[PDB]
Amino acid sequence: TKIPRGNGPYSVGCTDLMFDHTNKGTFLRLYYPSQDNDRLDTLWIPNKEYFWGLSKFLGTHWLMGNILRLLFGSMTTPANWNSPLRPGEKYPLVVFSHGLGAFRTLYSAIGIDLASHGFIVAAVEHRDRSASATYYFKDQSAAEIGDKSWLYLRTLKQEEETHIRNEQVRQRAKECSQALSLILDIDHGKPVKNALDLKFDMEQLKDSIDREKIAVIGHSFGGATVIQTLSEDQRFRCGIALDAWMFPLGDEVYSRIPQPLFFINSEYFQYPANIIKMKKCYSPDKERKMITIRGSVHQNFADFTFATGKIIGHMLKLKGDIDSNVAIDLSNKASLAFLQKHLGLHKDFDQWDCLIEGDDENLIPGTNINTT
Ligand SMILES: *[P@](C)(=O)O[C@@H](C)C(C)(C)C
Repeated sequence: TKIPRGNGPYSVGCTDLMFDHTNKGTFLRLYYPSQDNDRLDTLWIPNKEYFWGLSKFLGTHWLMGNILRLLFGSMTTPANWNSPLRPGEKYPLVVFSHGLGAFRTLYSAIGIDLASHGFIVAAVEHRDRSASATYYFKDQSAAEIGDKSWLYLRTLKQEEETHIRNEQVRQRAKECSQALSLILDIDHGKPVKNALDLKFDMEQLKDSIDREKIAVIGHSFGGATVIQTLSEDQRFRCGIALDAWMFPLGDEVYSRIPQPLFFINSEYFQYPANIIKMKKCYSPDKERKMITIRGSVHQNFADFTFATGKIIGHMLKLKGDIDSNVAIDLSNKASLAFLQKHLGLHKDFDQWDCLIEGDDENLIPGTNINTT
C-alpha cells in the first residue's frame, strides 16, 4: 500500500464498531494506539458494495464498480487489524466526519497518523445518504448472521439541494454527537454488544478516554459537519475543517460556535462563495485560523490521493502539484499543533506551531481568495 504509515511513536490498531445494529445506531471505524505492532493488515475498502456505491457516485455503471474492486479490493492500510489497545493511559479523542460520496474507511492516512501520536480516532459512517454506501441490520438476528441492509448515496435534483443538504448536515452533527456519546458511555462501563463480530473486545475501551480532550475533524461535507457539530455540542472542545464545503450550513450557525476552529484548505478547491462563509465565522472574541496547502487539490485530504501513480493521479484530480505525502504531513502536523494548543496536550506538537500561521514554503497563511 502507498497509504503512509503514521509518523508518531505509537503503533496503530484498527477495528470497527456498530451499536446499536439499526439504521439509527452509530457505525464507526476506530484507529487507536495499539499494544503491539505485529502486521499492517487492515483492509482499506472492506466490502464489494462500497465499490458499487463509488461507481454510482461517479456516475458510472456496473463495470466501473468491478474495475475498482479488481484494482483496490485487496489493498491494505497500515494499521494492525483488531490489535489490543495500548494500556495504561487516557487518550484524547477525535471524531472524524467523511465527505460526500465517501465512507468511514477513506481517511485512514489522517486517522492512522493521529493514532500514531496518541489519539483514539472514531471515523463515523453517516446514514444520511451522503455516503457512497453504508449498511445496518434490520434486527439482532440479521446482525448475528451478517445479513446486511445496504443504503446508497441519494442523488439530488437542483431544487432539492438547499433543503436536503441542510437536513443532512443536521443529521451528520447528530451522528457525530451520538458517536461521541457511545464512546464516552463505553469509557464509563456501558455494556455494549458490537453488532459486528470482531476479535477486538470493546471492554478494553473502559477508562481509556481523556474526556476533556475531544475534537471533531472532517473533510468537505465533513468540514461543514465540524461546524454544525461544534454549534450543537460543547463536549467537542475544538474543530478542524479540512477543505470545508460550506453550502449546507444555515445562517444561524455562524454566531453559535464558541470553540476554536481551524480551516485547512487546498489551493485548488476553494472559491469566493465558499470562503466568504468561512470568513463569517471570524470574530475578535473567537479563535479562527486558516491555512492553504500550496499545490493541493480537494482529494489530497482523502486516501484516494495514495491509490494511483503520479501521472494518472494528477489526470484524475486525485493528486495536485504537491507531493501527496508532503501535503498530508503538513495537514497532519498543523492539526497536531492546533489540537495540542486547544486541548491542552502535554506533547511536543507545539514544534509545529508555525504551521498554524502558514509559515512553510508549501503553505499560504489564510487563503488565495481575498474576498472581503
Ligand atoms: P466534498 C464535495 O463533500 O468531498 C468529496 C468530493 C469527497 C472527497 C469524495 C468526500
